[PDB]
Amino acid sequence: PSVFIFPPKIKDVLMISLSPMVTCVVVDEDDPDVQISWFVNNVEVHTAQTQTHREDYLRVVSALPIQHQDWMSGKEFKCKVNNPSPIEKTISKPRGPVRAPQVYVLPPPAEEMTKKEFSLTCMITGFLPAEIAVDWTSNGRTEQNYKNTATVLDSDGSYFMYSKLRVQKSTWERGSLFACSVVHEGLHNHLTTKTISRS
Amino acid sequence: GGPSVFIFPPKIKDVLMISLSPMVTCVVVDVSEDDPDVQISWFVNNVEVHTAQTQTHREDYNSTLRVVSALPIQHQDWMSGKEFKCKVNNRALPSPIEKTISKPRGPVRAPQVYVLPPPAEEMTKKEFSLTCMITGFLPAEIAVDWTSNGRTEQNYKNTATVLDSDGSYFMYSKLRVQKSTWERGSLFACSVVHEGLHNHLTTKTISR
Ligand SMILES: *[C@@H]1O[C@H](CO[C@H]2O[C@@H](C)[C@@H](O)[C@@H](O)[C@@H]2O)[C@@H](O[C@@H]2O[C@H](CO)[C@@H](O[C@@H]3O[C@H](CO[C@H]4O[C@H](CO)[C@@H](O)[C@H](O)[C@@H]4O[C@@H]4O[C@H](CO)[C@@H](O[C@@H]5O[C@H](CO)[C@H](O)[C@H](O)[C@H]5O)[C@H](O)[C@H]4NC(C)=O)[C@@H](O)[C@H](O[C@H]4O[C@H](CO)[C@@H](O)[C@H](O)[C@@H]4O)[C@@H]3O)[C@H](O)[C@H]2NC(C)=O)[C@H](O)[C@H]1NC(C)=O
Repeated sequence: PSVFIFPPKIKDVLMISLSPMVTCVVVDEDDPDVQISWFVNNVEVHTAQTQTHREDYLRVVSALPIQHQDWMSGKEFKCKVNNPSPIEKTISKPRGPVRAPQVYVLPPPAEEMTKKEFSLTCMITGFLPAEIAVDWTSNGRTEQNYKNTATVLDSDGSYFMYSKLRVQKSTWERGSLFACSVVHEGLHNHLTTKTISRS
Repeated sequence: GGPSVFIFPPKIKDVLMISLSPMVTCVVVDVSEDDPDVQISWFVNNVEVHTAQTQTHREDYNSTLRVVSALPIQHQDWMSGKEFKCKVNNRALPSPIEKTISKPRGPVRAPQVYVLPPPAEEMTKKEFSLTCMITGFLPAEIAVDWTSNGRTEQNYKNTATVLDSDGSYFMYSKLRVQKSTWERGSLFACSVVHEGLHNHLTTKTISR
């Protein structure tokens, strides 16, 4: 077989209310006896959840809940898998500079406020490292009809991205406050928002 | 461990703008110094064509040769879904390697394009960002660039395209503008080339 190790979501590690996880997905019915051991800076940990997946097209999935600060301070996380000789797989957050994002919600054209539904754009600029989470709300309630671009390497070595939220011309005209909510390690309490409305 | 072959499409800009020269390219990598003679043959809907420019390059990173064959093509032979095949011959190969490419069959839909002024809150800076917002297009291939007074600008960055919830694609391009340029009233244009657009082109301008 061959294994792939994935990082926690950056929003989960920066938000103490959330549950970050390191995930080990191992590729390759014959035998379903495969043990997955886990290590943080080479000390074995026994708290992972593993559930099995027989694929018809196997892959087993083991998720290690992690301490937020272990990821942030750069520890690695390793998964050793068993079922030849066993496969190792490591992962960590590398060290480097931090620059806070600048966040801007852009007013939409008028010709768009005409349509039954139109897009609000949030522009996020000047940040390092590139990992970032961007989502939206409406009157403080979680909103989901948005899409983010991938981050792009800008000329000064920082990153930028945009987020686009779809809105109902009816919800806008009733005075709903829309906000772009951005989570990044360079921000106060790891979060910042920008608001726009009809108003 | 012997030669391998990659085929590449024309730039979308070069097939959509009749004045430019699109090409289909076949690249052979890991050609040995001991067997440098590579014959590439080219077929358009399985009829052989003989006009490809084929040259060899020495690749110093790892002591290999690279053979690049660029077939110039008709803009409409790409747009109408003709198949372009390269066939590569070399004495290190048991039998020829063949690669085929074509413009895939699928939907067409023009992008909505808006250029947006800088954020109110960026106007305390030495430089500002203009945003070209490009929405609702199929297929995903697109070219986007900028100009100031017809000079091409180079200080812009495009995001990759993103699959939207309706199945179309969107993208943004951000241009950096010096405060003084913006203030003296220079005209900034976002130009977008897509097969959906009447005359394959739209250009949106902004200033003030
Ligand atoms: C010996 O060394 C060779 C040097 O390699 C470099 O590799 C790095 C690791 C560094 O060490 C660097 O210093 C080295 O110089 C090495 O050759 C490479 O080997 C690879 C094969 O193992 C091969 O990988 C494939 O690349 C495909 C993409 O290729 C393009 O993108 C790269 C940049 O990412 C670029 O470097 C290449 O030259 C290709 O660039 C494109 O070229 C086309 C054709 O010219 C351009 O299109 C034309 O453009 C003109 C004008 O310029 C007109 O527009 C015309 O009409 C067009 O036709 C195009 O613009 C250009 N793109 C870019 C971005 O520049 C991948 O597609 C491919 O992956 C596919 O397939 C694999 C497997 O089949 C799958 O795994 C993938 O999922 C995917 O489906 C794969 O990655 C490299 O391209 C090749 N590089 C070069 C320079 O030749 C060699 O292997 C080494 N050998 C040994 C034994 O070690």
